[PDB]
Amino acid sequence: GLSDGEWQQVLNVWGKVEADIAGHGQEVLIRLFTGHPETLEKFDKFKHLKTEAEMKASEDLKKHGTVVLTALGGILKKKGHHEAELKPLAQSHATKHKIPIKYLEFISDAIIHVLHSKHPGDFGADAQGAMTKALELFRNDIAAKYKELGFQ
Ligand code: HEM
Repeated sequence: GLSDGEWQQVLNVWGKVEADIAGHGQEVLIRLFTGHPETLEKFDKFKHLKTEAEMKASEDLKKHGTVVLTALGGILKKKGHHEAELKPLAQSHATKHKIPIKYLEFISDAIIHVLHSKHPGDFGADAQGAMTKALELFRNDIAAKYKELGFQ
């Protein structure tokens, strides 16, 4: 549960991502795959990537980065009212992709890392707080649907 002030910060920060959604999306996925290599194994179409240079050179990875952040952005712009948007993602990730909630924690922190990396000194304490809460909300609502499905 975020305040309107906090949602304001979230969407303000998001304007940064929207100026270059492919570049952010790319770096988030790279941060995830290199921080936590077991995550790479869940992608049959990226599992071939061995090196970060290959990751950096992958237009399909950038493409998927765009799909992911486009989805996340759509969800964030709902300011918490994202049941319709979130339900199919929870379902596909639990039932088809089999993504444990731990990996959603991983990519949450990765987003935080990328924002600091791409905008050093421009991602303030208040901004980090709001973004972090927003990603926790996202994660928590997915976790509820995972529990429903009995998915571990
Ligand atoms: C902010 C978090 C995330 C968002 C918004 C997101 C969104 C999406 C979307 C929109 C798709 C394509 C449609 C679909 O299959 O539902 C997708 C596919 C997929 N996602 Fe996620 N995702 C997130 C996190 C993750 C994480 C953390 C993992 C694994 C570590 C993951 C693994 C996958 C895989 C394996 C696919 C299918 C890829 C393919 O074969 O095309 N996702 N995701």
